[PDB]
Amino acid sequence: ADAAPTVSIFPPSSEQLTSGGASVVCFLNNFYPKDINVKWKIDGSERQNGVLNSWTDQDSKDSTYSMSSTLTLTKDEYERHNSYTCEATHKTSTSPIVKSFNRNESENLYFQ
Repeated sequence: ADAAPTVSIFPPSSEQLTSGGASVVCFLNNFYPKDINVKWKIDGSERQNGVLNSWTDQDSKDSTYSMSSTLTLTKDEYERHNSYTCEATHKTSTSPIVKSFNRNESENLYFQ
């Protein structure tokens, strides 16, 4: 059934940094089927083509789809970007839903 996802943004935390990795993950609600495109932007600048994506795990019991989009980025590369953006475009909504936020201020994950 025609349904639009939600606007969520979750940048890479220090948890994954421990391994040396850092990728932003987006959140999508019960929306149309696999039919949908997703993109990432840094401070309003689209990153180099090559973002990590999940597989079509869509099912019939849910009659919907929603996977987490991981942005291919290194740990030390997390210091070059502070504002993440998750753009999504489906059939239910032609307009690309882009959600941006400042983690440098919001996200803490810092201690003494």
